[PDB]
Amino acid sequence: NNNIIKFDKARFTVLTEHLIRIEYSETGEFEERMTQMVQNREFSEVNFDIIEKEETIEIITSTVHLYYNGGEFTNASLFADVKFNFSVYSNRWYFGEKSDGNLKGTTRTLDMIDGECPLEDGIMSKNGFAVLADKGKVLTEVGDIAGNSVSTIDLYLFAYGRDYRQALKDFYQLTGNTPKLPRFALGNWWSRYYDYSDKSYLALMDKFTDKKVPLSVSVIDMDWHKVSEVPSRFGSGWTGYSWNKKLFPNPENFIDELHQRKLKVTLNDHPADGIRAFEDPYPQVAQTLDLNTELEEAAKFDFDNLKFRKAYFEEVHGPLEKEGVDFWWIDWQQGAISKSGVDPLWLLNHYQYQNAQKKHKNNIILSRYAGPGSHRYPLGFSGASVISWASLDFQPYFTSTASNIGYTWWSHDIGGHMQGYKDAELSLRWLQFGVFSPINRLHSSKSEFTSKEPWHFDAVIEQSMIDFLQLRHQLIPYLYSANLITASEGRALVEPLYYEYPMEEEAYQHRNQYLFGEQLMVAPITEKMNSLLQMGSVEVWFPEGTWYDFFSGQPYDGKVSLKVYREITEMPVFAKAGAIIPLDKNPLKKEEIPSEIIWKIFPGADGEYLLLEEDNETKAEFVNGIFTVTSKKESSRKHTIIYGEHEIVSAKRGEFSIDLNGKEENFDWNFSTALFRRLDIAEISYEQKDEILQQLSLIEEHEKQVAFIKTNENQELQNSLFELLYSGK
Amino acid sequence: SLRWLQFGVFSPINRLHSSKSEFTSKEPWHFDAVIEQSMIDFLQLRHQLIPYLYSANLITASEGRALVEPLYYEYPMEEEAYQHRNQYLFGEQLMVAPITEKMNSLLQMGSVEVWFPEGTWYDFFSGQPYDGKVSLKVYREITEMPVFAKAGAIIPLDKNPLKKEEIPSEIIWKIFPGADGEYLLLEEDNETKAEFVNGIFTVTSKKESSRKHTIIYGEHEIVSAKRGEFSIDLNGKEENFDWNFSTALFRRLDIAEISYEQKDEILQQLSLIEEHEKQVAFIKTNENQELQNSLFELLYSGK
Amino acid sequence: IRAFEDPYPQVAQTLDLNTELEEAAKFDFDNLKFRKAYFEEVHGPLEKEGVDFWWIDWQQGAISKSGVDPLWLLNHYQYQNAQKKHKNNIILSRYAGPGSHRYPLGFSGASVISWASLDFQPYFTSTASNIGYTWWSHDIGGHMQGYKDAELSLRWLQFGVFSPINRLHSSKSEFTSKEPWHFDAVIEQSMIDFLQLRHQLIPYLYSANLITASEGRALVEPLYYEYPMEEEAYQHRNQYLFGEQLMVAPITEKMNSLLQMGSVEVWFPEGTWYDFFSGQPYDGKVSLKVYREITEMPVFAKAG
Ligand SMILES: *[C@]1(O[C@@H]2[C@@H](O)[C@@H](O)O[C@H](CO)[C@H]2O)O[C@H](CO)[C@@H](O)[C@H](O[C@H]2O[C@H](CO)[C@@H](O)[C@H](O)[C@H]2O)[C@H]1O
Ligand SMILES: *[C@]1(O[C@@H]2[C@@H](O)[C@@H](O)O[C@H](CO)[C@H]2O)O[C@H](CO)[C@@H](O)[C@H](O[C@H]2O[C@H](CO)[C@@H](O)[C@H](O)[C@H]2O)[C@H]1O
Ligand SMILES: *[C@]1(O[C@@H]2[C@@H](O)[C@@H](O)O[C@H](CO)[C@H]2O)O[C@H](CO)[C@@H](O)[C@H](O[C@H]2O[C@H](CO)[C@@H](O)[C@H](O)[C@H]2O)[C@H]1O
Repeated sequence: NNNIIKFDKARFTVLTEHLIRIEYSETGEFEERMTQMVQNREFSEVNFDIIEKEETIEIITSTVHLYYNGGEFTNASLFADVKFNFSVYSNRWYFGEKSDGNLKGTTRTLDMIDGECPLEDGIMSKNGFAVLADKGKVLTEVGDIAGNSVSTIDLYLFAYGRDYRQALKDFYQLTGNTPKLPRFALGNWWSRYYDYSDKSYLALMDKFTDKKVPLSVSVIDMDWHKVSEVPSRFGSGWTGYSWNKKLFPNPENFIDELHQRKLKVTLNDHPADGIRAFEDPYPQVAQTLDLNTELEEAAKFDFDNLKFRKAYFEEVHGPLEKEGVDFWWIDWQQGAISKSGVDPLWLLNHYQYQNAQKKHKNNIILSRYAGPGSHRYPLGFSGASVISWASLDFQPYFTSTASNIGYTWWSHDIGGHMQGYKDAELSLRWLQFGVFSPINRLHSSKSEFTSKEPWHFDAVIEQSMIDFLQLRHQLIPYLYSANLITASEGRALVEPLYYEYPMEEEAYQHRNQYLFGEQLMVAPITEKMNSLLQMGSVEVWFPEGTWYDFFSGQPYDGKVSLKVYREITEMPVFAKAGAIIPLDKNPLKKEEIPSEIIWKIFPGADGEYLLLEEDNETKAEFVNGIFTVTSKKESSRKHTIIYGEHEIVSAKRGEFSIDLNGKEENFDWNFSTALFRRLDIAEISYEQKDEILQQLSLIEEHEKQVAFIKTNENQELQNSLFELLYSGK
Repeated sequence: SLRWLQFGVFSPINRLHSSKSEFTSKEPWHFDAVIEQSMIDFLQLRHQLIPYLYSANLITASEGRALVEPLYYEYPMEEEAYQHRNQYLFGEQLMVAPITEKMNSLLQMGSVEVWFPEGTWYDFFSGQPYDGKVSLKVYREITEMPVFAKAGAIIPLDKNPLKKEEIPSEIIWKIFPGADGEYLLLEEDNETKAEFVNGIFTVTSKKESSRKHTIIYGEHEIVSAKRGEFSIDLNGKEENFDWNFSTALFRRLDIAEISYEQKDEILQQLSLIEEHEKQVAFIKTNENQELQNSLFELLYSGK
Repeated sequence: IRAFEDPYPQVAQTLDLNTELEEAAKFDFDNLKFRKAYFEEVHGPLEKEGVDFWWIDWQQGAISKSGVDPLWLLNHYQYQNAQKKHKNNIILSRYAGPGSHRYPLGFSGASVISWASLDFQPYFTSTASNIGYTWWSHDIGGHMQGYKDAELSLRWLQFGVFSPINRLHSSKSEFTSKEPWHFDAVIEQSMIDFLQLRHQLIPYLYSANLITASEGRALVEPLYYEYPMEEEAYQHRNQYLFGEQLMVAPITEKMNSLLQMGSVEVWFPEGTWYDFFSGQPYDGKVSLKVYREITEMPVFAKAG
């Protein structure tokens, strides 16, 4: 109440020094209930100043002057000056107007998108302020829609400057934290829009095992249910709740077989045509909803309706869950229309996520983005992207930017969904990105030609895809720990560079570069390789410090912007001196938590990593060359230590300390080996290869080696050779 | 026309000539004020070089050494001495790399790939330094010619090139710091030896004369119109030319027909970034490939 | 006027601001007391130090309580206030809608430095006479961004000299000074020649100025003012009358390097015309492409 100020028909709540709620009420009553967006307005007390006159009020915090001159809210009556100098004259908010600087957020879907699409604003701005309008309905205490707010205007002014992480934390305090994901969500998912039988689906799952590809999730797409068998008088077979008995004669037994293989099972649900008279559950639903069965009255989709929702969860989903379905893929594409004015997609995500908690702890959905606050209902499902280099090139930027509206669990169709064109290299680059994305779900539309099975491709592509898919399971400990940090501390797994480096202009100029947890920096390659080099490339910004390629140990002295080149089988991922990354030593081994962890240490600085698990916390410390591992609880877990290049300790039990000061710090990576490899794969003249190898071996002074490559007629070859020289300086 | 005259001035004979056209006169004042002034400057330079040329002439006649030598006369075992067709030695003290291609309009500069042999080299005109051995693309405005001298080079010049007199009444001794050197000025009726040994410059002649000697050590005139034989210690005198990275960088960016936003960013980043390797990494990202090469020349000279 | 400013103590006293909370005197040109404090206590001391007139450089939008554009409030009240200390005083400010010609001079602002911007500007300038706004001052040579071309700078200055106002200006770049001696000796000498010509034209300009004020005739007229029934008077966008004695066809395209000359298609009305500079004659009526070296500008005068 000390942090609440009324003036004329407005109410101002100073939630933090940098977050002010702004309300208008014609009725003099202001809204206390939660909304679709807002779950909590309880914040600790803060200091601020007021200048209140007859006709005007000014609220003053450490970061903003908010002015209200009375009357209806207009661009003239309600406005704010930030106490920052990030811009020369973009430091003022005017009610109902847009200002420059917004770093954007996300959008509902990538359905039908070939490359870039427009995004909605987020809460982050380079100029230090953003306004988030609450246009949603009020909730009841139990979380049903209650109707219109009595605050007919309800806004949140964010004035955090470039303290982006704190803005996001306080956003999560206002809108509710992201829930914890279950560990199974972080493994590889198999999905394909393909009319598998029980037999061919299990045969494929057993082929994954034979091929050494680990999976956590078995998606079954819409051909699980009747499609062509639906009489046309009912409409299409898009919506379905009845097994196709030719393909799945015993569904519970088939799901039992996936459960024996330690897979979680989800089915595609297209809800929009509801429960029509041909469906297996229709007799029960018709009885519950008092439908006219002799006129074959449909139970039309109506998620505003309590009785419909109950029948949907209990009598439609319920029997399928009893057969063993673990969680729901809500695949909604039929618009934003409802009686209530609430988006049916929001109603589905809110009510289905809540219903999923009844049968499994920390359960998920898979569904499209439903607006600010819908991060409460993971996972995000971006949908039917066009298969193209342009779509891949948009996706890292899309994924990191989404953290700016707190939606940090986007699952993209890895390799793209539909249409587009075949290029095995595009498929491989997309999988590299997916492995370093929130969720790694392989999926494809209905084409005989778009399977994401590694063995679809040639032996080189296949082996690389298998390697990356195994790496995803090696990363599950790191991902799961980051997941618990999202849930408990409001930190995104994927951060734009500018979260960590807000004052570095280069942190705003590398759209596809991101931080992946706290220990890794990713620069995916999203452009087709230069055939003369047989290598793809990306311009990488290296912050201040010593950086190592995560895979090769190639070093880079920051701060620098440097074009980096990789073969199609290799991905630019970097770790700082002192980085500690845990890996599952046994990624193929079915076990709910790893029996063995590899501690991968990057020499040259102190470091620390906290491994959060379901029932433990394990701290790895690297201080003055001493590596120490301690846990809250004891276990039989065996620890492996890799210090730079070399395995130091193999499968050691319990807590321990070891001195690595007397151990080889340097990786093997060396200029001459790397130079020989780049020249050898290049589709260039042998006389050019001979001369470059000879001259770069003979010329001793680094500045003269660089002068020699500066004369090369191949401009991209110059850049590739320059990367090696820079790493070898 | 201007590039051709630059070459002619550093060729065996500088004879302006043209066929029967009302439009092909080689008079400097045929052209605009910029071209005219540059042509006049080069034509005066030719007469400043007559002492050096005449001495080389007597060396051709008496010792069978050409004034103009291919690089491979001096550097027969260096493959790069066979790969710079238009580069040559001009007497024993100067190495010439004429520009013979129309300028890049985006840079407002012409260029030539120069092979610098082992040693420290200076632009004869600007004092811009180059560490050999290296092959390096060099850029010059249309009024400037790539001519280079080694540390220790001594070049005599006529101080009064316009003055009608059968032999110069005044010689400028132009000394390039950083090494010992020597030059023998052969004339019709004299020989004058200039020696630069452990920072001591000595001038002696076979016969005495009223000739007045001027000494330019790098940048600075040390002695003005001094008669007779003499010695002077230059160890306590400023060795360094004025030429500097920042002034040269500003000039190249300023004449360039490129975006002002690119000029602003290059000047700001190259001033801010302290480590030479990171200044080179910054220019390596430039979308203008020839601008990269021009900036790289400045960075290489400023290393 | 924020709390760090030299005039803030006086403004705070006049407007009863809370100085211990560092309350800003926010810009509010709807407010009589704010306007008075702005003219008397903010501008006033600077005028006492010798400032002759105000460059109002407003780019922060059209929002006010009253629904009056703050730019209109600034131009109306500042032009009126400028008359207090000097006779026939001016401002320099952006266009504020029909009638704002009452508050000269016009300030067109932050043009991109390009051939495209120069090529628009003569047309822009003459067309403005159609809403009576006849004193546009453009940044001569362009304001910001864009690209370097000494010939573009020289052609822009040629136009400026035959425009309502010849104000050299440039944004914050070490590389965009409009000083003639920034350029080579040929460009420098031509720029100096054109800048001296502007002062030679001041008698003609000042006389035209009094004709604008007393008879409502623009200095710069589209061709179709004089030749309303000639279709060619609507087909030469950048050609204009400059007072009553001169017709201008600026060159606004980079020269053809094979000719070492720029060009413009000129419509010559009925009559005998002379190049103002060379005396080259032209028999009207004809449309004729004319060529000039970068140092020369197409300006024409009739017999008599
Ligand atoms: C794609 O699906 C179409 C079908 O609509 C139908 O026409 O058969 C086609 C094959 O011959 C098939 O390509 O296009 C539609 C319209 O854009 C999308 O709605 C489909 O995506 C969604 O549904 C799929 C099936 O459940 C699912 O795999 C996707 O993840 C959904 O986004 C798309 O596959
Ligand atoms: C050039 O001379 C021709 C003349 O032959 C004659 O036809 O008049 C022409 C002008 O309308 C003129 O261009 O071509 C010939 C044939 O190739 C050359 O022999 C001339 O060069 C020589 O003679 C010139 C006159 O003495 C002299 O200046 C040159 O140095 C000579 O090589 C050439 O000018
Ligand atoms: C230009 O000014 C920007 C500044 O805003 C700041 O970012 O510094 C830059 C240089 O590093 C500089 O280029 O761009 C802005 C935004 O478009 C304009 O508002 C500026 O023009 C106005 O202000 C100038 C300074 O008073 C003035 O010279 C112009 O006449 C004004 O239009 C522009 O220069």
